[PDB]
Amino acid sequence: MTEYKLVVVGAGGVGKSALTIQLIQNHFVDEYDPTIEDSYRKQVVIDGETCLLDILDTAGQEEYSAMRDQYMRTGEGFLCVFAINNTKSFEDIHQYREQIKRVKDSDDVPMVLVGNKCDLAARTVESRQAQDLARSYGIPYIETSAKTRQGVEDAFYTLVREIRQH
Ligand SMILES: Nc1nc2c(ncn2[C@@H]2O[C@H](COP(=O)(O)OP(=O)(O)NP(=O)(O)O)[C@@H](O)[C@H]2O)c(=O)[nH]1
Ligand SMILES: [Mg+2]
Repeated sequence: MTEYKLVVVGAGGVGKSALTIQLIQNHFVDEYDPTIEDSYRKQVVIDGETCLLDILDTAGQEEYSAMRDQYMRTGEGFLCVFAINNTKSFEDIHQYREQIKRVKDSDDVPMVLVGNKCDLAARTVESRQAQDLARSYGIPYIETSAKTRQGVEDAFYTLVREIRQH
C-alpha cells in the first residue's frame, strides 16, 4: 500500500508533536517535551484509500538545526506548522519552507501551511494573513487544534493530497 512520508516542521513549541500524536495516537499531549527527532506510522484511510502515513516529527529547538538537511532530503511532504498565538512562529515558517526547497532542489515540494492552537482565544496571527501566505507559496492552509483534534486529520491528509498531486 502507498506509504506517504510526511515531515512536521516549524518553530519550537508550535505543536508539531501535539499534532503528530493526535494523528497517530488519538491523545492530546499537554506536557512539555521538546523533540530531537521521532518517527511514527499509522494505517489510515484518506479519501477512501487505505494507506500508511509515516510522520517524522522534528525539533523546533535551536540546537538540532543541523539535523534538518537529512530529514528534508528524505521527506516527501512537509507540514509547515506555526501557532496562531505566536507571530514569531509565523515568521519562522518562511525559513523552514526555504530550507526544504534548498535541500530538495525544488521550488515545488509538497507542503501545507498549518496554523495550530486555534482553540486559543489569544490569536495574534489572523487567518487571512496565513491564507495569504499559503497562497503566496501555492500550498494549502489548514487551521488546527491539536488540543481538540480539530483539523488534525485535515492537516496531514491535505498534505497526502499534495504529495499525490505532485
Ligand atoms: N492549547 C493548545 N496547546 C497546544 C496545542 N498544540 C500544542 N499545544 C501545547 O503547546 C506546547 C508545545 O507543544 P509541542 O507539541 O511540544 O510543540 P513542538 O512544536 O512539538 N515543540 P518542539 O519544537 O520542542 O519539538 C505543549 O504544552 C502542548 O500541549 C493546541 O492546538 N492547543
Ligand atoms: Mg515536538
